[PDB]
Amino acid sequence: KSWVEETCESIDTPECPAEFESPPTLLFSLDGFRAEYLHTWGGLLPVISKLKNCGTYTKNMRPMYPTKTFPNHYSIVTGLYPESHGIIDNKMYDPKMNASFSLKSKEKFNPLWYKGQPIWVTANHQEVKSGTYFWPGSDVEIDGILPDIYKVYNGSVPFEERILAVLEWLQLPSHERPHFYTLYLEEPDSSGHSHGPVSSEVIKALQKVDRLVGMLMDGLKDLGLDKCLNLILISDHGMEQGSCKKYVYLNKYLGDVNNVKVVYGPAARLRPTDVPETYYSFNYEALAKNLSCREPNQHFRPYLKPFLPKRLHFAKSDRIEPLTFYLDPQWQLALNPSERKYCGSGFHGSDNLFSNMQALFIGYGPAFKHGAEVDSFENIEVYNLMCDLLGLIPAPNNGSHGSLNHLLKKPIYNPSHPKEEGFLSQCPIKSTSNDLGCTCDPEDDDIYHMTVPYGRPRILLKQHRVCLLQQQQFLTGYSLDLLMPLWASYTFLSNDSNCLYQDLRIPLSPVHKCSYYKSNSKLSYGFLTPPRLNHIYSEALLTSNIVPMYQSFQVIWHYLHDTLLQRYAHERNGINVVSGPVFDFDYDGRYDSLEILKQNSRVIRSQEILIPTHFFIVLTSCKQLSETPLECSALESSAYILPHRPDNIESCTHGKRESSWVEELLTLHRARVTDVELITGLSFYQDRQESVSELLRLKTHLPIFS
Ligand SMILES: *[C@@H]1O[C@H](CO)[C@@H](O[C@@H]2O[C@H](CO)[C@@H](O[C@@H]3O[C@H](CO[C@H]4O[C@H](CO)[C@@H](O)[C@H](O[C@H]5O[C@H](CO)[C@@H](O)[C@H](O)[C@@H]5O)[C@@H]4O)[C@@H](O)[C@H](O[C@H]4O[C@H](CO)[C@@H](O)[C@H](O)[C@@H]4O)[C@@H]3O)[C@H](O)[C@H]2NC(C)=O)[C@H](O)[C@H]1NC(C)=O
Ligand SMILES: Cc1cn([C@H]2C[C@H](O)[C@@H](COP(=O)(O)O)O2)c(=O)[nH]c1=O
Ligand SMILES: *[C@@H]1O[C@H](CO)[C@@H](O)[C@H](O)[C@H]1NC(C)=O
Ligand SMILES: *[C@@H]1O[C@H](CO)[C@@H](O)[C@H](O)[C@H]1NC(C)=O
Ligand SMILES: [Ca+2]
Ligand SMILES: [Zn+2]
Ligand SMILES: [Zn+2]
Repeated sequence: KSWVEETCESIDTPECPAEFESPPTLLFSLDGFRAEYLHTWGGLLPVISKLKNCGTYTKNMRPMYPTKTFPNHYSIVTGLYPESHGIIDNKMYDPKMNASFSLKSKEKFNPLWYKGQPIWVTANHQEVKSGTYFWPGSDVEIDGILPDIYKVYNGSVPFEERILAVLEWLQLPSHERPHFYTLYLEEPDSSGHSHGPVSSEVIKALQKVDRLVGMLMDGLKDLGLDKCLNLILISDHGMEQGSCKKYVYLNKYLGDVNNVKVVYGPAARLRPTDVPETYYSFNYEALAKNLSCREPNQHFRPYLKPFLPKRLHFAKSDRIEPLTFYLDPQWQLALNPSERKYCGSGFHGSDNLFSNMQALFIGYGPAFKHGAEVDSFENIEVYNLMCDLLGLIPAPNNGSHGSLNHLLKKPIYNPSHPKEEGFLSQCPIKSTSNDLGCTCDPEDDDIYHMTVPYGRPRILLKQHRVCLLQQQQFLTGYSLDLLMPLWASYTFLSNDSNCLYQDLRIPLSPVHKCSYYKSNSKLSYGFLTPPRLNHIYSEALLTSNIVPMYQSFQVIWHYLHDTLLQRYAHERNGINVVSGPVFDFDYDGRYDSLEILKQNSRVIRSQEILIPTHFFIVLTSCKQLSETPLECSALESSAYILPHRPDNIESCTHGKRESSWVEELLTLHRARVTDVELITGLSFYQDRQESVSELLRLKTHLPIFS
């Protein structure tokens, strides 16, 4: 009986043959295996289905951006964001090197492109042999290291021969046998492009790939290793149906110009032709502004590199072009109809939160649980997973180590919460009492737990000076070094102008006076906690609850609290809110140091002001709608990192449909709670009853579009 014909068997303890001390780990990749494939065509894939039912499976695995083979395949083995490991796209360009990059190029084998530290290199430093077969980055030597058994990519090699090559390696002597293995197949990406996600060729391709995995499992069984191997069946991205009617050509707005170069696709980038002479000299801002809101329902959007949604993490690299494009699902962009390969073919590269861009993940073996279906996770989390499977100390990556502990039978690493680095001080009444120049028209322990019911945010900033200012409706962490609130937390239950009051607990700043704000300047102040809470709540009008905010952004901030927040309180039976300013001027996704903070402080209206680049807001509710936010058994988080812009050009307000475009901006800039943590230097939910590993799972979560 073949392996697919046998039923499920619990592998609680690894049954390994002699000469084996611990089960090896094989990384099997199927390029272009969209997550929807297994959802729909499970009955046509008997081998893959058995791996799902007897292993750890996830409906959707979120890949990196853009959704291309090389960036993702390399992000898997490095656990790094594409913006940090260097491989941004299949085709790209580095100004500092004056060189282009391509799969079919001599530059592909150039080690100056590959950053970070792939798993086989990590394994090499800790004395673990690795035998790879066609994995991106395996051909090139990184940090002067090559896998003990490697193969320069040759797509002509038959699939059946690739499996046998690895099966032959498993028989090598105990001292010369690799402990980590890789396998790569071009299907169903190839059939997906040429015929589309819904075709007879993809069904035939899925079945072809399915029998091939079955060949491996029968081969493993004949070697007596079917219960002695950790298998990770993964893919790089999904597949979307492209259309000729749904394609954008830049020439229609610019003309047949030759001063600009466009990298076509759903994730388009633009660079000037005179490069690197005008790579920075070219002002993209004018071109970006000249391309926004030209159509009634434009299916693409011009983005300066830092203005992209933070969840994408696609800015802090030289190779990423300063002008990018965000496109609607099923839409691609190009300069001229001649540059593109084809318009009505299966494509990928769209937003990584899109439904059809989702990837595959199946963990099978003695180390993985049997028939356990888990929630979605990013592929950068997989790097740490392999280190635990190979017994390696992981290189510094972007994945939250331990967040995938629920996949393993016996977890290797037990994570802990980050210690508080902030210099926590207290603010008594010390400075009374300045004139604010405002016109106004006519115990403690119980109130604390009510405002921060999951525990106060811990200050990970080193070594920032923060005071905890307690009020009757909210608790705010105030910064003494910046003289403005870092965060303000309050609980809003299901059913419950030009004036301000000086908070005598904080030192007075000239920007706290209403006299500082004129009706002509676009810059004003906003509240972190809505004053319309619970008559009218006056403590929300404290000086310590205001932040510098553009007038154009106040349109989004007020509607967010006056309309949406109240609707969410009815749907989710109350919500707990934590809000605050975000300062990331170097657009790297992490909080800025005091040094770079002082460099970006503009002076306006004769006073020095540090103005926020973004505003974060975290909404927390109960998973059970019968419970209020003060008595949750399980949490329901949703974070947002909203861009603080002087105008609303991104939204195309023109047509004036306000209730629509605001929510579309909110949904687009949704982010992981971890993303908010990374960019603000705060740590949430530390006093929460669930374990650290569970909380990591919660904070790294993002919802899938459509
Ligand atoms: C995802 O995860 C990745 C990896 O974990 C994160 O990426 C990391 O980001 C940090 C900071 O953003 C990087 O550290 C910085 O490295 C740069 C560049 O280093 C080189 O650049 C210079 C060449 O011109 C040179 O100055 C450096 O030389 C030495 O510098 C110091 C001097 O003492 C020395 O200690 C180093 O060993 C170097 O030999 C070097 O050649 C550097 O500019 C940064 O310095 C800043 O911080 C330091 C203090 O650490 C400070 O002294 C400086 O003033 C400056 O402010 C810093 O070292 C790191 O390299 C990245 N890791 C990798 C491998 O990519 C990423 O942040 C995560 N992303 C998200 C969104 O979470
Ligand atoms: C793994 C690998 C794939 N390729 C090719 C084969 C795939 O068909 C192609 C991926 O297409 P894609 O990026 O659009 O998904 O890249 C290389 O050129 N070199 C390599 O090392
Ligand atoms: C950059 O490279 C191109 C071709 O590789 C070359 O024509 C050009 O002269 C180079 N420019 C500089 C400044 O080296
Ligand atoms: C690629 O692989 C095939 C099959 O092994 C082989 O016949 C061919 O010669 C190889 N091509 C290259 C580039 O060596
Ligand atoms: Ca920063
Ligand atoms: Zn691919
Ligand atoms: Zn492809």
